[PDB]
Amino acid sequence: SRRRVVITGMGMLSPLGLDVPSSWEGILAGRSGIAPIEHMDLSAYSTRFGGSVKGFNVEEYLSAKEARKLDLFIQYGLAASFQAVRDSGLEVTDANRERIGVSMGSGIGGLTNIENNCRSLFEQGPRRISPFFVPGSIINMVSGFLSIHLGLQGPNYALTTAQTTGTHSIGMAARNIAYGEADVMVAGGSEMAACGLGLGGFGAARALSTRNDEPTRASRPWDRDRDGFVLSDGSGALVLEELEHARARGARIYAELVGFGMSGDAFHMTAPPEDGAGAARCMKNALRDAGLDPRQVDYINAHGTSTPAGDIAEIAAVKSVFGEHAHALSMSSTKSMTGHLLGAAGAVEAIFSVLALRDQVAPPTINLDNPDEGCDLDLVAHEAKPRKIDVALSNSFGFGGTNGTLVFRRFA
Amino acid sequence: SRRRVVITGMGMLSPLGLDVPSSWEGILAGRSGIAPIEHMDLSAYSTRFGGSVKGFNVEEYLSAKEARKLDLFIQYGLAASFQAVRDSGLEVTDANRERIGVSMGSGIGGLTNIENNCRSLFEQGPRRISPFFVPGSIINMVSGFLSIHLGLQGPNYALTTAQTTGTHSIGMAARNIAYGEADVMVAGGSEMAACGLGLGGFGAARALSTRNDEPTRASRPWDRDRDGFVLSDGSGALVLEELEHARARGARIYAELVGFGMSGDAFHMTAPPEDGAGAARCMKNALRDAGLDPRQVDYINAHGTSTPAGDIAEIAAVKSVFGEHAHALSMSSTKSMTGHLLGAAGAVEAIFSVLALRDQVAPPTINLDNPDEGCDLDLVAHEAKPRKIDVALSNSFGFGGTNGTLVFRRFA
Ligand SMILES: CCOC(=O)[C@@H](F)[C@H](O)c1cc(Cl)ccn1
Repeated sequence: SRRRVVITGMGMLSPLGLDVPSSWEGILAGRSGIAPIEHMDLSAYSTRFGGSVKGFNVEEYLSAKEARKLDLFIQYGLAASFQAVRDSGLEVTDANRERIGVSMGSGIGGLTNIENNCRSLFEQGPRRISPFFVPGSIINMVSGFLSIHLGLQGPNYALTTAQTTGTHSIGMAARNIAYGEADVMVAGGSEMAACGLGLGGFGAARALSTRNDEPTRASRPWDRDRDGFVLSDGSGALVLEELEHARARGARIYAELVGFGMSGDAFHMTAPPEDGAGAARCMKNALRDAGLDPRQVDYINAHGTSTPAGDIAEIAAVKSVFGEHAHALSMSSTKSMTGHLLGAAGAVEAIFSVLALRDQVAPPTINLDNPDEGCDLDLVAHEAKPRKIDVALSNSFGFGGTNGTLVFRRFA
Repeated sequence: SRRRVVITGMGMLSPLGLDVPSSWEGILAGRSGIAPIEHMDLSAYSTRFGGSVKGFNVEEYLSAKEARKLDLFIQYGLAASFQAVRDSGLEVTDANRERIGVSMGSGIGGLTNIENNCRSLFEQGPRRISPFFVPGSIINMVSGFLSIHLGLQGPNYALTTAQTTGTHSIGMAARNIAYGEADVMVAGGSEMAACGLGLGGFGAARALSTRNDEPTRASRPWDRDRDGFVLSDGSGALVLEELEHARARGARIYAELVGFGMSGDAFHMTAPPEDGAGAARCMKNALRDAGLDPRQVDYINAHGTSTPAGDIAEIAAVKSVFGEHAHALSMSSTKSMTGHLLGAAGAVEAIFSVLALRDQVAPPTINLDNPDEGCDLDLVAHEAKPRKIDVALSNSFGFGGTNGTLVFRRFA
């Protein structure tokens, strides 16, 4: 058998806001967080915009001195993590600290830091490399610094599965609790890849929208005029908790995590298969894991990256899995508003899926002006749609054909 | 209910060999793989040596067309994975491909590629970044590329837990099989951090041995004259398989994986606690997980990094866990010979722990001329010790206070 897992705390930095309720308000109003990137000469780049975190004050979380040691992606992950633990109301003690762990991941980790230290290395040689270069850049330092700050002695690890990271981190944290390896996990992801290397890296693959004239219209999942994804920064963290542990201390429960699916496409390094066979296996695995029939799904937070092939693959996957129910569920891409937070995408979209269940509302797919061939599902074009949502799915598909699906359900 | 997990295939690149048997011959003969680094000018660096993989031929594994797109750490990870899968005798079919996954991790990933593309970006501009830069550098692409080439559609992920990566990767892959998420997993890790950024970054922390005039004597775990770790490159991969699945196909079984422990120190970003409290908590979790009396432990493959604090913490941890039995078991650091393969350390060391069981021999800790204050266990100084080994333990500790222990035993 298996223990039940609920969500008792959430935290976020996104292009829409410095916390969950501000981000969520932007989502339900169809606001874009996409803008030209500031304090950075992107003249020579084919993309000059994305989703930046605006007005982040790390000194709400850390001393100036401790913040200087950490890449922005670690600062963001720590901010989301501290918020989520505060939101949960959990009291860490000598009696429970071995039962509380962390799995905060990243797709691309410390690019800003790598970039600044390459400058020093090429210009001045190795003796100007910061002593904190390695520990201040490694992807497991959100889990590390969080565990040290809060005295957490449970399972301590970090996933890196590109654009699937946040979904896998949360799913595998849920397994830790379900199988009795922990009672509480802080799980999610963080990303800050708006450096030359991030915009340049994805730019060289021609994976990014180049709609520089209209940044807010660039992210247009399933729209016939989409031209690639929008690079965004931020973090999501959830407090996952064994149900009886949550009930005993009187925790506020947002929702239950009932299902986790993984699959590999085994198809291509960066492109999904046209028929989304991989995404379909992963969703079927997630529903089987939850003991749910495809008919019980009401809302899907799609990967919905605004790439030609990715968006169409997800429509095919959903038609395949859900058959005669495919039109009855609502599916939206909040990436239409947030852009693509890469490893943090699954973390902020799990929170948006939980909030869809709390507020009984499907967030919009903004910019869906002209649905493409075969994109005839309920994609919640333009505006939020209040509706019955008992069961919400959150999908992530990433480089290497790696797939993740989370299944959340209303808790009462 | 929880299924049993066995090792049916192993694969390796190390500073001692281009496969498992050649590496193991070097381990048993007390041979060093540490030498001045040839692939770059290190005259400006405080450390100019490490454990290089010598004479690696990627055209034994991949087309030159594919190899050119991939960081060395991915090439090393794929080579070890291919060796492991072939060694297993396993045939991938439509009947089993959904039940075979991969978890190959790395501490740092494609640093050589990142540095090279950083050079291009700063000297020439963004239009000179490779289109293959992101898919060819990011840590999950060993798992990705392996799944694409072999058609593995099971769980596809990657851990990044610094120097604990290989141990965590193997442990969590065993849990996937134990809990029924997969029947087969390819798991381990790969590292190639020997570039200016890597040697410079660890050098800036003063974490590396600076014994440039005698590199083979540099890695001297528990020796009074140790001055930090030796940086090394390579890969370890194991095929983990559910017991009845292995039995049904007539697989050769090297050993059974009976125990896995994780724990966080919650102490310091980089330093282990002097008393080894987190490592003690981790080993006790692993021994309880294996249903063992601690007196059953015959051999420990220590982390044994050759740092002042790390080495003494491990003695303290082992004395605390094993009490008087601490004096009866054998513990050695194969890092004395291989140096520190970082995220690949736990993977190659898990293989050495399994071969210690097959061959009934404790590998030596070379260079242990003058054991330090309190390092008075059987540390297998200088020469391999033939001995009874029913149960072998492999430890890893990392940045972020992240701990892993694997427990292996003979299968009859
Ligand atoms: C010192 C920590 O090193 C890392 O983890 C880097 F590889 C980093 O995360 C990264 C950056 C890029 Cl540009 C592509 C893929 N990964």
